[PDB]
Amino acid sequence: MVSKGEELFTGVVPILVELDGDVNGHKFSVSGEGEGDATYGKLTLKFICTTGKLPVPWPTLVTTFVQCFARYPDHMRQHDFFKSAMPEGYVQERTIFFKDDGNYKTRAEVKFEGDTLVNRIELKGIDFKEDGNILGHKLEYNYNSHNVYIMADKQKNGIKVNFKIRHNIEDGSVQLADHYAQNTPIGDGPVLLPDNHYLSYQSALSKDPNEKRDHMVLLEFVTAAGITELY
Repeated sequence: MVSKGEELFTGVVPILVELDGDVNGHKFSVSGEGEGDATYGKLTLKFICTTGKLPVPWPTLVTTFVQCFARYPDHMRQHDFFKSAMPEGYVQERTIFFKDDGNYKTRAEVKFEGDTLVNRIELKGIDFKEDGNILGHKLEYNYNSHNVYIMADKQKNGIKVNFKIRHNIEDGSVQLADHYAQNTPIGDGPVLLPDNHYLSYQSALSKDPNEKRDHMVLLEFVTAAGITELY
């Protein structure tokens, strides 16, 4: 049988992203729009800094900017926490530790508002070096592919996730961003608590040649795997 949560994602869904941020007192806001196609695990989003120049590098916000759009193949349909929490939604909390620099703490509420899937985020960053790789804008505008490891936290009626991003610094080096996350349902209804598995990510960053505001165009694909004889 197809669950309610699953059914909400059977076609293309419009997405709205909202972020209010404050990094070392540098305040900024971002809005994003686009759409998600969970059948293909496909996100197409464009973000605008509505407060002027973004005070951190766009790539450092990629992971923050809707895991309900991951492609869960049929055989893994019992392990899709994210869709099972819909439409009421879930809250994602992360801490992102930038090695030898500051940290971001984020809280994102992911829920439907009518037909639109909303990702509403508050981001707080502290302890950054004002001339470091983040506040000094020394990161390249590119992105690596990654696997992301998901485990149940049954005790907390949710999931925990940990992974590493390795941002490319303009000198050929690496700025590690260690991610730790918890996702919890907003509502009181049952959710699917998964066996251990992972999500496989690829991300491409680009620019709109007709856009004069500070912005990022993101194309991202996300597929679940790690659970698998018929052959």
